[PDB]
Amino acid sequence: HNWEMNYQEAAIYLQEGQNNDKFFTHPKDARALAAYLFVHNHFFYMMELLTALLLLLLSLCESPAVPVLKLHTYVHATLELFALMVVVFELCMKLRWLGFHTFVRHKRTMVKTSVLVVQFIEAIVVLVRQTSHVRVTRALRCIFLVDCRYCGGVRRNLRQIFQSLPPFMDILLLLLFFMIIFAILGFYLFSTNPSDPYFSTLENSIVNLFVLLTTANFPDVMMPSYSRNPWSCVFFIVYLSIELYFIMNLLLAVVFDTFNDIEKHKFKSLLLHKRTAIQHAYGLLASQRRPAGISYRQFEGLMRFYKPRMSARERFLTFKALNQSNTPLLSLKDFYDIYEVAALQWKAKRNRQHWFDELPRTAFLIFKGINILVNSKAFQYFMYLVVAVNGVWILVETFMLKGGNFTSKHVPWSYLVFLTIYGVELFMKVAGLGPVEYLSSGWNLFDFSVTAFAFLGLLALTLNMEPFYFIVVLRPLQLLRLFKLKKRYRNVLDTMFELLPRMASLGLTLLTFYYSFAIVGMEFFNGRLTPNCCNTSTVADAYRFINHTVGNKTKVEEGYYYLNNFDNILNSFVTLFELTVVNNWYIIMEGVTSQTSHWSRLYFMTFYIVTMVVMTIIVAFILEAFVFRMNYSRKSGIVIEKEMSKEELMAVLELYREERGTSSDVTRLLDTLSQMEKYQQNSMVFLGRRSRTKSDLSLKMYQEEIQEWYEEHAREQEQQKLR
Amino acid sequence: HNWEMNYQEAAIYLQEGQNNDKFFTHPKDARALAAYLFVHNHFFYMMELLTALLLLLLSLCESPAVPVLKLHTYVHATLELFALMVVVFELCMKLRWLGFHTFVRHKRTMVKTSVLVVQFIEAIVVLVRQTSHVRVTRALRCIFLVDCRYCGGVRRNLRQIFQSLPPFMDILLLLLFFMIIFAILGFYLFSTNPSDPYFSTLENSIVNLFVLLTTANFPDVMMPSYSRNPWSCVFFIVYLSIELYFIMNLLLAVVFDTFNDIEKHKFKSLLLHKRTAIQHAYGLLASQRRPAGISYRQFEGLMRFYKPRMSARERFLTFKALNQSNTPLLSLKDFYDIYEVAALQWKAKRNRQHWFDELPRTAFLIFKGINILVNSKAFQYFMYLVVAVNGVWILVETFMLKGGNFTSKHVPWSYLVFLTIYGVELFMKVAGLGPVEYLSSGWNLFDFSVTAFAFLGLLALTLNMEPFYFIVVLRPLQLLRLFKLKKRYRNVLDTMFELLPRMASLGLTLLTFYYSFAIVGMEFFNGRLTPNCCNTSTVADAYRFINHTVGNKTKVEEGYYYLNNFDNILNSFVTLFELTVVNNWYIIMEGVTSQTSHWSRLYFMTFYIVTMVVMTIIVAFILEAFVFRMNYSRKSGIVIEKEMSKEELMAVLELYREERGTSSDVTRLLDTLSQMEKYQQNSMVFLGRRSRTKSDLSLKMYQEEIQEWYEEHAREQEQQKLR
Ligand SMILES: CCCCCCCC(=O)OC[C@H](COP(=O)(O)O[C@@H]1[C@H](O)[C@H](OP(=O)(O)O)[C@@H](O)[C@H](OP(=O)(O)O)[C@H]1O)OC(=O)CCCCCCC
Ligand SMILES: CCCCCCCC(=O)OC[C@H](COP(=O)(O)O[C@@H]1[C@H](O)[C@H](OP(=O)(O)O)[C@@H](O)[C@H](OP(=O)(O)O)[C@H]1O)OC(=O)CCCCCCC
Ligand SMILES: *[C@@H]1O[C@H](CO)[C@@H](O[C@@H]2O[C@H](CO)[C@@H](O)[C@H](O)[C@H]2NC(C)=O)[C@H](O)[C@H]1NC(C)=O
Ligand SMILES: *[C@@H]1O[C@H](CO)[C@@H](O[C@@H]2O[C@H](CO)[C@@H](O)[C@H](O)[C@H]2NC(C)=O)[C@H](O)[C@H]1NC(C)=O
Ligand SMILES: *[C@@H]1O[C@H](CO)[C@@H](O)[C@H](O)[C@H]1NC(C)=O
Ligand SMILES: *[C@@H]1O[C@H](CO)[C@@H](O)[C@H](O)[C@H]1NC(C)=O
Repeated sequence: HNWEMNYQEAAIYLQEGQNNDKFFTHPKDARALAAYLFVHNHFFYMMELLTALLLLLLSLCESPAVPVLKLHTYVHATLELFALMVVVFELCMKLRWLGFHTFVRHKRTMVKTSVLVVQFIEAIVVLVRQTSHVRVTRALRCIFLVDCRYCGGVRRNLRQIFQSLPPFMDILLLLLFFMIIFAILGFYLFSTNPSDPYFSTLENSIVNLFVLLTTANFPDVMMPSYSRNPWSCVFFIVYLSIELYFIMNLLLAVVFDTFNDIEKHKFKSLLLHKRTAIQHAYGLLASQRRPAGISYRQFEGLMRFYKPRMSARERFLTFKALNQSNTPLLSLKDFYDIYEVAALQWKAKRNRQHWFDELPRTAFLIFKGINILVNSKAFQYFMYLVVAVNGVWILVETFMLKGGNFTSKHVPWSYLVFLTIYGVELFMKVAGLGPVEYLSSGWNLFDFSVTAFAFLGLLALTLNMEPFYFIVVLRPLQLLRLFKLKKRYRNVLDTMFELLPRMASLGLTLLTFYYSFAIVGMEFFNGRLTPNCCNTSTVADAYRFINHTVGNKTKVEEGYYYLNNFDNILNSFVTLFELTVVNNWYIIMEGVTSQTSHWSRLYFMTFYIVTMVVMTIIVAFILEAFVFRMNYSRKSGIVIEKEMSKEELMAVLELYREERGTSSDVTRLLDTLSQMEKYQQNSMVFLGRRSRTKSDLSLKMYQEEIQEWYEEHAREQEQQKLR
Repeated sequence: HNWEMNYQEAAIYLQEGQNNDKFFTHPKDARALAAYLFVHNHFFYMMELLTALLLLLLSLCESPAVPVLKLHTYVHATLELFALMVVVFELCMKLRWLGFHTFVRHKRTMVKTSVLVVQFIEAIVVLVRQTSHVRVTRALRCIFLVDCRYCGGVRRNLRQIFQSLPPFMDILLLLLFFMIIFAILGFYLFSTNPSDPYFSTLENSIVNLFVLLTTANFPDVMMPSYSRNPWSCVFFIVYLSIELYFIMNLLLAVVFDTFNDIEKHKFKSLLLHKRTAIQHAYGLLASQRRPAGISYRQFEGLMRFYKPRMSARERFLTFKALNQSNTPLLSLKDFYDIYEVAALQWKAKRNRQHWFDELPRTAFLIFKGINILVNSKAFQYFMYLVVAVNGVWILVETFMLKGGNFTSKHVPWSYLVFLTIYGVELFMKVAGLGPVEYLSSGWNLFDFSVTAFAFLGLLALTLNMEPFYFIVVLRPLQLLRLFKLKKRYRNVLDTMFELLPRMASLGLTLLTFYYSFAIVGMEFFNGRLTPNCCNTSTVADAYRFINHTVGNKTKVEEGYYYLNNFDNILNSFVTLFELTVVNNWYIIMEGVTSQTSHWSRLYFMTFYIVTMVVMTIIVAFILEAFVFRMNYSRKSGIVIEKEMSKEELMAVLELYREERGTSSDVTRLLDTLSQMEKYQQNSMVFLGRRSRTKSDLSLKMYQEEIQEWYEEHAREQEQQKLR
């Protein structure tokens, strides 16, 4: 009962190194062991995520409501109380695992408890008083989704944005200084003209030069001055040159470069925190004998507690992939690579087909015939020729019918001809190659998806479900097969499906900024923007709704900007998307400040600066990884190839018979005894594979400075171990 | 007469290495020597620049004319003929220096000759027919300003933009594909509504989605669809996410990264071309004796032909700065650094003041008193306190008079008080420190400039020149002294005045693109945009001019976009500046295509793509140098310090007395004999200094990969010298 506890403890060191969890709270007794095992399941993590996500989606039914998803007050009050009681349960369990003095000194959980208390109080107050009072405190509910376990990549990306901020504030102050001094000069220089609303007072000049900084009103702010004297253009050319190009691009460059340094040091601390965890494990399950290493028995002991649900054959394969020195041990120089070998799935190599050992003759020659045709290199060039003729046919047919062919109910017979060609090619390729060897490649999956989508649209249209005619409209997506002919598109699309979870983990951070601004925007600008209001401002042309009664036609004209409300969480989300895309944001701004005070100008200006810093950091960081991996693809997942013999299995099998483990492991090794006998051979070659994570790109980016990190790390450990 | 020709030839090798000129055309005979000396003066270079710049400014008087600078047809025809005859003179002289077979095989001069012939022909045709016909061929006159000698940094920056182009065209084709396929889907999906002009035909959908790619009409193109069904926002969110953010930022990232690689290889070829020039010079004027090096006599021979107008004292100082091994020779390892030592100016070190050896007592104690006060560290903190009180006074005074104080004729007496403080501080600092030691620093130059500017505005206002009141309006530029208190602003402003010629050399390339587009735009869209036209389009609201006659006021309302003409070269320059700043470009586009055909849509789309690639490359390249030199300034011109003794001057003086050179050199060395005797010392310490060029930043950027370049270069030379 000793070595199994060493195995459990060493697997805890590896999980605790993976999840970036501090080594002071490593469990020693059985009480802290059971608490650690109670918290770190996948049930508890999914309970955190479902509770937090239900709370954010509970904001969809509260007091500014989508009118069909509206509940009464006591219903969503008690749902809010129930979800907060689940959060109390989770903080009690983490308080059970960690100590009290470790719990209090961790700042994120303490802020989470204070937000928990305030949300609990106003939930009870809304439950008693029967009416929702203000509810601005909802905007702090992003901390329940950030502080979970699956959203670590969101939490770190927010923290590094707020840590990139002190170089931003300095040059921002340099920006606002020149903006004010050109507002003073502009007020003196252009206010005597009675024919402009722009430079009339001081706040009109300061607001209009802040909007001109975003270039949202550039010709319109210059024209009443440019009509009087044509030398008034010098003011705006000098202003845009100094302020926009030089200073604002200097601002974004400085913020992004401190963001890269902060990420580089965060990745450094993550590698070094993994490395000490491996060193504690090797300290725990070494031999302490005349050889210094790890035997196969202890490595079996790691893999039966770290990464369970794993075959004994796969376990032996990972051991031989870690050996690398051909002695029956593991040194630290070869045990420093657990995380990148224990994460790969092992497959055998079989050269037979999946339709030949089952059927007899005279269809055996058929499936041989289809395999020869589908792997002939003339069938491929023929199919590219079919795609090219299809595209030229579509283009000439749009020049014939003047683009009017995309409105009729009548399916062209040419569409039926090409759909039969891609269909027959789909059956011949999926049968002559095998459906396992068909869904392997991504392009075959794309062609199957598009062609089966077009059969669905064709069948639904002959079923007279006319809203499914847009599938018939999307014909030229079949021309997207033609892009694998060029090399650079293969690089772009492979990198696009490699960097996809990282892009989702950054879009979620941008959605957190939208969520807090949308809740403040709902509770203060709820019922202001109506049709045909704001007629005392300069934006009366845009909030208008005029009927006419010529004939019996009741033709209406309207300016449509009364639809950018803050009535719901959904109308406010599409409004904040219209403010991220920078154009015409001053119209929504000055409509709201026509109805409310001027401090709502302060709202929209703050949202502009926040969304611009966040958007440049997200786009630049993703595209730096994107360009690096394309150029690396022109410098040259990963595939390892190892093998075993039957002589290397005689040592393995009697150990499982002697130690008396489970039964499925033993019978698995009996099955590979049979598979060695059927082919009449001893040495059998296996094949390992795993998909690229973001840490592999981060190792290839910073490759020239990693050994320096490990040397400085070992020196720091010698400072602690000499003391 | 032998060694002087070796000196002349070696100085030609160093000039030919500096100017990036090929070594096949090195002159051998006296004929090619006199031709090389006739071409490479500073008179010939300034003749090239003045001819080309007069030709581009001759386009200001031609047939679309600024109406006050308008000439007749024969006057500017003969000016065009005279300037082209000067260009014929220059090509005849370069044909005199280079061979014929070298002249023909150089592509830039051959294109320059063909443009010379065509411009010569249509100049004669305009001179005969008395009316200007079309004159689109003017747009190729940028090649006369690019192909000169002072505009090498413009020529290289244009060439690398056109060499960055094949990765651009590929992803641009990927952009236009998804734009068309969403135009087909959008035409099907939103055309049945009678209340929108956007998706009505096919060309309206393709044009409006190309404009939506620039985000110039984003809310307005969505709103008539978003009013019908609110789920129509999914189309535009998916379109902007895939097309704008991902693909367009991928486009700009790929173009900028190939631009950096092209610049890296161009800088590599420039260093290696300098290095072979130094190797030819060391081959030419070595000893060929028992020591292998360069004596002082031959190094005097270089400096009397390379870098003339140089003292013999400065010549000896550069030799001792090149020695670095304390033997009377120069090896190649210390002669590889000519260009960075021969470019620095040498000064002595003197600790006396400039107002003490002239005046007697009782004012000697006065100027001592002002020096002690101006260097006291309490006078400085006092002056910062004066600036801070001045700024708080300005802010509170704008809150008092509601910003209305910037309109009155009355000068505030507070302005007179602070102006007397800065004036007295200016005289006390410029007298207590010395005007040579006052104009050294940049901030003192700034404070002198601002304060003397304010005396000029005050004196002109008491002279009742009321248009000089804007100097009184620009009070808060005196608050810009307060920014040297923080470290990061000192870094930003020092880097801004270091990277300034490079920024001018990139703005000139952007002006060449404006020039060619402005000439095509003048000759095809001359008299189209009038007041109150284009009333059949959707932009009738913007080209309008309506009078009213209420009372006797004749108040007018107008839409002002008829002022963005193409009538002149100046109206077209401010119009193209309004198209670089992206906002509201489709209004100018659809006004022009209301008057002309649809191929002018093809004009404005091409100009958008060109100006976007050029603007991102310019901004990103400058800001990469900017951030690198700020972070390098937190890692740690250049200053060298060498000395000589009188014993080291006894060797120098008798060589100039024996060889019998000039007289001013000998008398200069007699003057430093006197300056050594007056202080009663032998060793005297001198001080060298030069300002940072762009090649020093380029050496510090690529520092980790330069020795690899020199090794590969030496291997290439051994491949040629073994054969
Ligand atoms: C406006 C907020 C600006 C925040 C900008 C400052 C952000 C900031 O530096 O974190 C410092 C701490 C939070 O820091 P905190 O997150 O509590 O603690 C860190 C995490 O534990 C991190 O784990 P993961 O990141 O999950 O992997 C760990 O690696 C770090 O250890 P290390 O140092 O050895 O690397 C810890 O220092 O304190 C707060 O920030 C409280 C936040 C309360 C929020 C209040 C308002 C909602
Ligand atoms: C639309 C034009 C696109 C141009 C994009 C291609 C530009 C391009 O690659 O240069 C190739 C040559 C010009 O090349 P060209 O300039 O004539 O010749 C180069 C220069 O002499 C350069 O000196 P500097 O640049 O002054 O320092 C030198 O270093 C290079 O030698 P190296 O290789 O050993 O380094 C030469 O190859 O040919 C043309 O380009 C003719 C241009 C006529 C313009 C016609 C229309 C106005
Ligand atoms: C601008 O809109 C306001 C609505 O807030 C208009 O005020 C109303 O005018 C009508 C008749 O003109 C009156 O019957 C209402 O009582 C007014 N409402 C209020 C709250 O006073 C105003 O007339 C409009 N101004 C225009 C069109 O110039
Ligand atoms: C649109 O503009 C055209 C100008 O091209 C106007 O046509 C002119 O109309 C006036 C009187 O309506 C006639 O005297 C002119 O002879 C017309 N010009 C031409 C060239 O025929 C037209 O009226 C305008 N339409 C509007 C304002 O609805
Ligand atoms: C316009 O007419 C509709 C009915 O056709 C009516 O409901 C609406 O209130 C009218 N809008 C006005 C008068 O502003
Ligand atoms: C408007 O009135 C001015 C005179 O004040 C006149 O010159 C101009 O032509 C008028 N514009 C019209 C009638 O469109």
